[PDB]
Amino acid sequence: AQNPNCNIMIFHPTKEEFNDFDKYIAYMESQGAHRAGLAKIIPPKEWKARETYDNISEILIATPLQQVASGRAGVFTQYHKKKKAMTVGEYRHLANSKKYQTPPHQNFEDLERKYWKNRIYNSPIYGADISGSLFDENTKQWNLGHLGTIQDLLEKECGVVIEGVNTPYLYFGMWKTTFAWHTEDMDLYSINYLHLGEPKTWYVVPPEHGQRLERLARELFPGSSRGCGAFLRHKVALISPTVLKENGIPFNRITQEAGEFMVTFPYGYHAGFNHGFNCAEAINFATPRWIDYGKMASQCSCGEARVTFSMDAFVRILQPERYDLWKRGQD
Ligand SMILES: O=C(O)CNC(=O)C(=O)O
Ligand SMILES: [Mg+2]
Ligand code: NI
Ligand SMILES: [Zn+2]
Repeated sequence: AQNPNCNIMIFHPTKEEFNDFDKYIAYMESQGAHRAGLAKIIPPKEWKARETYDNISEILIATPLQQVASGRAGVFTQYHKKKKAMTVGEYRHLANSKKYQTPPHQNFEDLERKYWKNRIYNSPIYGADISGSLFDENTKQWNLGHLGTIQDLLEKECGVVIEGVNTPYLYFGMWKTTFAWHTEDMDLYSINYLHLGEPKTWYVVPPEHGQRLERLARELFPGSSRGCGAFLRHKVALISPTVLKENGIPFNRITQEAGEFMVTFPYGYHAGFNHGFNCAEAINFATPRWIDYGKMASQCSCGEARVTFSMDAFVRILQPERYDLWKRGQD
């Protein structure tokens, strides 16, 4: 068995190996990358996502979200408070202000300590889930707006044509902006490219151990757990690495820098934070190996999780017994 300790693997494809996306994901899996739940891909030195980032200030963040925490430093939830619209230029200025800027620090490890110690006492503002792309249309390799669609994958594997579309999303982050513990919708893969700015630290639980994290979460968030059998789908709960270690939950951590891709694998729980002003792009995707995960994915039917139009067909076709109850939660 490849990668039996479920360590996060880092890949350095050549320009020739960067041509065929599907083939390279399958190569990474042949080496056991999926066992970690997360992999890093450093693009060949010849590659670029676009020529420059000098002209992105007029992008609009229609609904910036202030991330307000409740709980204790290591075990907290966050809610999102909607703020007034601002441009990327305005947001970048805010991120760099004395109220929100990254503090002085020695290294990534010192910054991680400061995050976990102090996150709950501040409410950073995140520009999330903005439909769009920063890849140049002429970038032919690993362009997140030109991937094969999950609808076409389900049709190729299962023979059924379905409605829906699959497009990327932009994330503009600042110091302490936070992504809560989750897997993807329908336990899909995700791919994330850090276009510019400061790093993003990730934590991940190997897929084979995801139920251990779920059990701890039910213990640590007991009201939430009573309200919904799949409440991590709400994307609001944070658990620190110190707490995970104290409770014997297997996990790994890695920092992604600008110009690097991360891939999350089916049923790989992940969480993390941004180091300072940055812009990432991400999208879900599928492979043939995903289908069995899609069939078994938990669902939130309490009404909180509320998801895209395109998840309907995945539930309908892969989870027909669940469909009626899940759709009630959507309505
Ligand atoms: O970058 C973020 O805020 C969160 N991204 C992801 O969870 C992802 O790419 O799967
Ligand atoms: Mg612009
Ligand atoms: Ni994710
Ligand atoms: Zn729910």
